[PDB]
Formats: sequence, structure tokens, C-alpha cells
Amino acid sequence: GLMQFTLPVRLCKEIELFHFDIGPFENMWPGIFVYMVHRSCGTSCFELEKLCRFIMSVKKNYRRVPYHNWKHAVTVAHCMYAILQNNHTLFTDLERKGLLIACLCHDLDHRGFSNSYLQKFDHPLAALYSTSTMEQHHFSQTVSILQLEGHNIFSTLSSSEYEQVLEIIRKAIIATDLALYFGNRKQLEEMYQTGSLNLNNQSHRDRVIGLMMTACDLCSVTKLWPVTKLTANDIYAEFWAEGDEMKKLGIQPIPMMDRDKKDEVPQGQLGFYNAVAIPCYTTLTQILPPTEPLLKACRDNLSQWEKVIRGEE
Ligand SMILES: Cc1ncc(C)n2nc(CCc3nc(-c4ccccc4)cn3C)nc12
Ligand SMILES: [Mg+2]
Ligand SMILES: [Zn+2]
Repeated sequence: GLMQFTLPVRLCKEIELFHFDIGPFENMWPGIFVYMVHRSCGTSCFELEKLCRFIMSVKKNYRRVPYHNWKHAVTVAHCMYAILQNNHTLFTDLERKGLLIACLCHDLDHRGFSNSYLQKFDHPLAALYSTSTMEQHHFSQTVSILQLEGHNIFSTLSSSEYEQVLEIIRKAIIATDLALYFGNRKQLEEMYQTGSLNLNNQSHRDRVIGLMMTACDLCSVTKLWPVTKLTANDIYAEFWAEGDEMKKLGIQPIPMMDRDKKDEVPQGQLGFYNAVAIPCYTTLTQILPPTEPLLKACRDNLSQWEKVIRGEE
């Protein structure tokens, strides 16, 4: 209880910034995560013995895939930690608790395949959940781990706060289905421009938390160029394995997943930055002004992809 966590000076300082990279030492990710809950939520939010066991069971149920892995989870939790510490007073005690957990759990047990591949392969998870297949699976795995003995980190919540927090985490995890993002931003855009957006409207909060989740999940585009460039290799390594599998089923994959068409990657990042990231972080900054650094950083990296095409790198 009087047992704090402290990081080295450079991390203690760098961790508060949006473009923080968590580093290549796995064994520090759990303490980074705990350090973030303690400063974000309080030293009193979670019983340390239980939280630690929950963190380690979460790590265990992430797989060894190039991109949708344990490192991805802690990255996306840290980005949410940045958003919550730059918007201190806009968020309830419960929201802070569940959003950091939602982010850590958001891709539990990912196999490195798209919802599409599960339906074209006819995977059992496509039989059980017809939309946001993996994301419904991810939430389900979160509840599993929350019901392992000694793992209920929410034990001290009322019956009703417990249901409130499991609902914040369910919508939050569903929201990371990027297919759902496009409508969610369109609505938020129109609600802010017409002046209807109201943060005491629970269905408005839900959309807003929805957009933070897409923001945190996409945060490789908001990092320093060498981190962005090296993460994109991991992103394409999964997509190309999926394309490989698509070809095995007897289906031409989309070019994004065709390793024959690597040459077009720079042009594909452009499309993606314009269609997805820039809109994401534009709409997010209008709603949440102190997240501007995410937009500025995303814009810099768009500019760095434009450079790659012009053969300037
Ligand atoms: C979900 C996600 N998070 C973060 C990042 C950075 N990314 N980057 C993509 C692929 C973008 C992309 N690459 C192509 C393409 C590539 C080669 C040939 C032809 C097309 C199309 N698109 C959309 N997805 C994500
Ligand atoms: Mg996901
Ligand atoms: Zn993710």
C-alpha cells in the first residue's frame, strides 16, 4: 500500500508523453503498466497481489504473433494512460479503472488473422459471433481471466459498479473493430459540428470512449518515425501471412495482404493515414483538445511516408 513503483528517470519523464515507446525489455512491461494504474487511478484502485496475477494471466493468453501481441497491448494501454492524464477531470473513477484494463485485454488470444479470414476459413468463432468476431472473443477471454481464482481485481466494487465497469470494458473492446470506427467518427463529427455532442449523455460518452480506443489502438502512427517504420513491418508480416492463407483457400487476397505487392506499401500507408488515422486524431482533438500531440505526430509520419515515395528514403 505504501509500496509505490518508480521507473528510472528517463522512463519516469518520457512515459507521460504520447509518443513514449515501452522498449524491448519484456520484464519491465508489467511494472510500467502498474505504474500507469497507480498514477492514473490511485494506489487504492486494485489489490497489488491480484492485479499482478491478472497482468501475468493476460500476458500468458497473448500469442507470439508479429503485431497483435503482448507488446501491442501494453503500447495501447500506455496511449490511453496519456489521454487520461491530459484530460484529468473529464473521467469517472470507474472509467479510468476499466479503460486501462480494456486496453491491456483488447486483443487477448489474437491469432494474427482478420475477421474476414475467420469467416472465409469457416472458423468456429465465426459460427458463435457473426460480427466483430475476434473482438467478441477478446472480451469473452477477459471475463474468463476475471473469473480465475485470485484474479478478480474488481472484487471491492458493488454488484452494480462491477456491471457498469464490465460494460465500459465490453463496448471499449468492441469499438477496436475498425469496421465500426468509420460510422462512429462520422456521427461524432456531425454531433460536434451541430453542437449536440453532450458528455452527460451516456450514449455520447460511449461514442467518445469508442474513438479514444481506435486512437490508442492506432498509436503506432503517433510515434517517432523509426518506431512507426519498424512497427509497420510487423503489421505487414501478419497481413501477408493472412494473404498466404487466403491463397491456400483458393482466394486472391486484397493487395494489402499480397506479399507480391510490398512495392505499393508506401502508397498504402498514404491511403490509410488520409482515410483513417488523420480523421481519427482530427475528430479526437476537436472533442478532447489536449490530445493534439497525437494529431501533430500522425501528420509528421504522413509526411515521412510521402518522403518514402519521392525516393527521399
Ligand atoms: C490496422 C492498422 N493499424 C496501423 C497501421 C499503420 N496500419 N497500416 C495498415 C495497412 C494500410 C494499407 N496498406 C495497403 C497496401 C499495401 C501494399 C499494397 C497495396 C495496399 C492498403 N492499406 C489500407 N493497417 C493498419
Ligand atoms: Mg483487435
Ligand atoms: Zn489492437
